Amino acid sequence: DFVVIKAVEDGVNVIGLTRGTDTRFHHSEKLDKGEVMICQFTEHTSAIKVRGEALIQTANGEMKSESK
Amino acid sequence: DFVVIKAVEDGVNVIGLTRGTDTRFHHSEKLDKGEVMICQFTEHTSAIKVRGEALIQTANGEMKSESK
Amino acid sequence: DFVVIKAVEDGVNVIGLTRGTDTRFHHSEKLDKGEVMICQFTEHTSAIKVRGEALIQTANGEMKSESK
Amino acid sequence: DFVVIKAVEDGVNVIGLTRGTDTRFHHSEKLDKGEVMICQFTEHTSAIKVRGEALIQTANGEMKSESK
Amino acid sequence: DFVVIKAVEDGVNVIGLTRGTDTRFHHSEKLDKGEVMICQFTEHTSAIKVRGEALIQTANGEMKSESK
Amino acid sequence: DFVVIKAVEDGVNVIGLTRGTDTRFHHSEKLDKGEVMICQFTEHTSAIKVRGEALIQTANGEMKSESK
Amino acid sequence: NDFVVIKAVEDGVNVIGLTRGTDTRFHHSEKLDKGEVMICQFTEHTSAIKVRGEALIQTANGEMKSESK
Amino acid sequence: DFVVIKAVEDGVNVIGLTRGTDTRFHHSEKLDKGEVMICQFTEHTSAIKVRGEALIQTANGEMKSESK
Amino acid sequence: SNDFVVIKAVEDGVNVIGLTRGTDTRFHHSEKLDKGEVMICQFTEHTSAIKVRGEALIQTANGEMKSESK
Amino acid sequence: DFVVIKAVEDGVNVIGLTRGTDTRFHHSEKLDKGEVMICQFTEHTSAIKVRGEALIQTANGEMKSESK
Amino acid sequence: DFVVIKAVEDGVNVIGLTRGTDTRFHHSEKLDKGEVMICQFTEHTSAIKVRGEALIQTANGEMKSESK
Ligand SMILES: N[C@@H](Cc1c[nH]c2ccccc12)C(=O)O
Ligand SMILES: N[C@@H](Cc1c[nH]c2ccccc12)C(=O)O
Ligand SMILES: N[C@@H](Cc1c[nH]c2ccccc12)C(=O)O
Ligand SMILES: N[C@@H](Cc1c[nH]c2ccccc12)C(=O)O
Ligand SMILES: N[C@@H](Cc1c[nH]c2ccccc12)C(=O)O
Ligand SMILES: N[C@@H](Cc1c[nH]c2ccccc12)C(=O)O
Ligand SMILES: N[C@@H](Cc1c[nH]c2ccccc12)C(=O)O
Ligand SMILES: N[C@@H](Cc1c[nH]c2ccccc12)C(=O)O
Ligand SMILES: N[C@@H](Cc1c[nH]c2ccccc12)C(=O)O
Ligand SMILES: N[C@@H](Cc1c[nH]c2ccccc12)C(=O)O
Ligand SMILES: N[C@@H](Cc1c[nH]c2ccccc12)C(=O)O
Repeated sequence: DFVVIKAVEDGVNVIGLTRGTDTRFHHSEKLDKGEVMICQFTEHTSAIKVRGEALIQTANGEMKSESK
Repeated sequence: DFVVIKAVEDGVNVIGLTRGTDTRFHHSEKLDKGEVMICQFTEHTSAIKVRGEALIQTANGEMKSESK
Repeated sequence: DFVVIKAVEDGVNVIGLTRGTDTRFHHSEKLDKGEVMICQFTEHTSAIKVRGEALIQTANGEMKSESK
Repeated sequence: DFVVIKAVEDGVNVIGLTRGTDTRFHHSEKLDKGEVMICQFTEHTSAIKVRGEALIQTANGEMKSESK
Repeated sequence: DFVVIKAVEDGVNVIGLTRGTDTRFHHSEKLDKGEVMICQFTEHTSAIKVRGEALIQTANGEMKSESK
Repeated sequence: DFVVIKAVEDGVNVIGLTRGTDTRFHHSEKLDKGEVMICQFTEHTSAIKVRGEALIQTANGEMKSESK
Repeated sequence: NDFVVIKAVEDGVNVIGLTRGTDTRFHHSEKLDKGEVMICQFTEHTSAIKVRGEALIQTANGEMKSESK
Repeated sequence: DFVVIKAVEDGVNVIGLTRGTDTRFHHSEKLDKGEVMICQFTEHTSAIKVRGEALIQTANGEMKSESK
Repeated sequence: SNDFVVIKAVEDGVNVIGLTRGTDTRFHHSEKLDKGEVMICQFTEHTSAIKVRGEALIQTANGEMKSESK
Repeated sequence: DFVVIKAVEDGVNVIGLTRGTDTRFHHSEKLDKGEVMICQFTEHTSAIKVRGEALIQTANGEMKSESK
Repeated sequence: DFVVIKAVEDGVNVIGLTRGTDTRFHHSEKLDKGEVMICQFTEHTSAIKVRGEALIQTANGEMKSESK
């Protein structure tokens, strides 16, 4: 399973959270206005956090996030 | 199987429950207004609880969380 | 294979019965009004009982549970 | 797979029958009005029986069991 | 795969036939009016026979067994 | 995969043919009017023949046979 | 392993099975009389099926008919 | 996967092609008007060719072949 | 579930070419199809790419396609 | 999965990129007006580049490339 | 799983982020206007980033990227 993320505005952050007993930030990808990121769930990433104004697509539909 | 969760307002709390014989929360991710989280059921998480005002998506359809 | 449970009122319990020759209650997750709980069937949970008023989602459609 | 059972009246019984060369009632889960039970077919259970007024959801469709 | 059976009238027989070289009924399960039986194909049951007035659901459609 | 067979009148025979090098009948299941049979293909049965007036359902739809 | 449904609309329908392997040849012909229905699988021994006679045929790939001769 | 081939006329040829480094026909099944042939791809058959006026069916839909 | 291709030759002179799987890529066989003949073939341990020349009707799980000659 | 590429003009090139740590072209297949190439992702090809004017069909829909 | 990317502007940038504990780009493939790149997630690429104006296709539908 993967998630699609389009940055509608500057400052969007695609954060990865560690898989396992411990849960913490292990990476944050900065997406500029109009950039798109397609990312999977991996051995290392069992959860993903999105901040900023962005369009999101998953196998389970579409979603929106806003800044501030 | 993954769950998508949108924080409609501040105070949304995404909680993970341990897999196996015992059942406790091992993690709580708090989302601010607009932040989106996408998490899987995993080796360590077999049940998930959503607290606060949130939009929720699973393979089984959409659902809304209510705070208080 | 998961079940989604939104509690329509306070005092809602999501009970888990054990897998194996024996069938007994091993845990009860209390849900306050508006709280949503997504949970799986597991090596330890092979059946689930929902007591109280709530909205239920499975791959096999939707169901509602009434309080006493 | 799994079967969803919603007791529409008090005294709805959900019996588990043993898998294997022997066929026996190995457990009886009593359901009262409103309560909902989602249960699987397992190593130990290959056939399920339902007595009482209840709503039933499987993959093959919906079904109803009468009381008396 | 599983078969959903609901007895329309009393004394319905759900007959399991043996998997393997030979073919005899290893079991007969009586369902009373309004009761519902859900049973799988198993290591021991490769054929099932319904005798009496009952409603039948499988993945391949719906069918009715008749009294006399 | 399995076959569903309803006897439209007395004298319906569900015949199983041996899987493997040989091809002979190893069992005939006599179905009376109104009865329903649900059989799989198996390590012992790789071909099934129906004789008499019956309604049949498979994952490929429905089909009827006529007697005499 | 997909199967084939066959109903004989008339008398003298043959359901032939051809051997699986490097050699291809008939190993069995099942006679179906009018109205009879046969449902057969593809097996270790049978990789090809031949239908002779007027019959109705059902596979995962749709419906088909056959005529005598 | 399997092919379904119906001869619309006499002179229909169902040709089997060899799996492996080499590619040549190892069998030619001759079909007369009205006859139907269903055949799989196999350890020995990784391609099939149809000659003659025939009606063909595959998972990718239908197709007619013309003789000459 | 090992995918396959369906190819019907609209006119004569149709070639169904098979390219090799592995480090290298070359034609290891060309099947000539003539007007009206149909060919269904799989990708395999030896065939991972297929090139079609001439005028034909093509069918795959991803839809339909036509090819022209010249 | 696999890709269908239909050359709409002369000078169509279908390029395969290497799978593994290193990413580089390992082949380029020319296509002339009218020709159709059908190709798989493989052990050696994990990325595919299409240059020129062509029609493209994937499991994720159609797409048209242009030349110049 | 694979991603389809058509460039609507010269110098489009398709970036592959490394699979594993560390997340950095191991490759940047350029696409000029009209060119199409079809690529997979691999043992080495667990996340993809698109920079520049382009059409993007995935199993989860369509998405556009904008440059600047
Ligand atoms: N190196 C990361 C790449 C990754 C995938 N999904 C992500 C989500 C957020 C941040 C990084 C990622 C991994 O393989 O796990
Ligand atoms: N470390 C947790 C991360 C996690 C995934 N899904 C979750 C849901 C809620 C809380 C934490 C999580 C895990 O891999 O299991
Ligand atoms: N620790 C429990 C968590 C659980 C999953 N599903 C449930 C249903 C009810 C109660 C608890 C649960 C388990 O892994 O099985
Ligand atoms: N311990 C039983 C619980 C069970 C599952 N499904 C059931 C249906 C009816 C009664 C009991 C059950 C089991 O794992 O098999
Ligand atoms: N012990 C039997 C119980 C059973 C399952 N499905 C059935 C259908 C009919 C009769 C009995 C059964 C079995 O596991 O096979
Ligand atoms: N003993 C038989 C039972 C059976 C299954 N399907 C059938 C069809 C016809 C006759 C018998 C059967 C078997 O396991 O193979
Ligand atoms: N003994 C045969 C039964 C069979 C299956 N499919 C058939 C088609 C035609 C004739 C016989 C059959 C076999 O296993 O192969
Ligand atoms: N022995 C051949 C029979 C066969 C199957 N499919 C075919 C298609 C064409 C010709 C022959 C065949 C094989 O298994 O491969
Ligand atoms: N012997 C070839 C047969 C083949 C299958 N598909 C093809 C496409 C083109 C040419 C030959 C073929 C192979 O197994 O690979
Ligand atoms: N030898 C190459 C053939 C190939 C398959 N798909 C392709 C796409 C483009 C170029 C070449 C190819 C391979 O096995 O991988
Ligand atoms: N060698 C790379 C090729 C690749 C696949 N998908 C990509 C996406 C972007 C950049 C490169 C790639 C790999 O297999 O992973």
